[PDB]
Amino acid sequence: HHGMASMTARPLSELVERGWAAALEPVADQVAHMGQFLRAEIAAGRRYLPAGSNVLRAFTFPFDNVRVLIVGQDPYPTPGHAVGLSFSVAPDVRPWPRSLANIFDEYTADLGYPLPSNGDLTPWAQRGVLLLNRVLTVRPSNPASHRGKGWEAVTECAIRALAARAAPLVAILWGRDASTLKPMLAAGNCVAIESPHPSPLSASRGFFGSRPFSRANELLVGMGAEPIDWRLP
Repeated sequence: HHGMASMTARPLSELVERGWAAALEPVADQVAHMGQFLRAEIAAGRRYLPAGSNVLRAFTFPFDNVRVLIVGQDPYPTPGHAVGLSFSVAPDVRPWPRSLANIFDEYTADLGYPLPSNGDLTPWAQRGVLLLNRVLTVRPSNPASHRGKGWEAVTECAIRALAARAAPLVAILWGRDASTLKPMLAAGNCVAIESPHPSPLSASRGFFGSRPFSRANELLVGMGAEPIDWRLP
């Protein structure tokens, strides 16, 4: 079994991939502290999402290959939806969360691809996209309930570590909150794509028509980097 126990007891090198373990070394104490927090939650008769083994999932793909950042706020509050990658759901989830449906609509309009068969964004993560939530856990059906609990330092470290590399980075920033992250990225070889959030509350205010995927690839090519294969089955 993998989860909060490993977060408290095991070194980062045993939790995340090698590049990420080095990049996140400054928040090694904080990850341990978050394990403690989750241990305290369970003791008090509360649950958290996603599964323990998925909390740090975004950092289980090669740090050296990350070329695009997509930031979310916190995990889906619907139990079974959050899988440790921002916006992603398990391949069996139907229908997908409305935010993801909106992302996929723009995906089809921008790229001309057919609608994906399922809501699993793992291929993006396997191809160099960091699907990072700012807060990595949440109490079921209680959005933002773990905000300010200590995850912010960890995910800030991830962002700043990425920016610290010489390599080009495209940051796709959806919503007002994600926009306030620009200062974290300013020291790097980075370009931001900014739009309203794909949430139904704000998607039709400018997310649709924003074409973030083709734009990200254009910017990467311009910066001399490999584009992302955005194609989903």
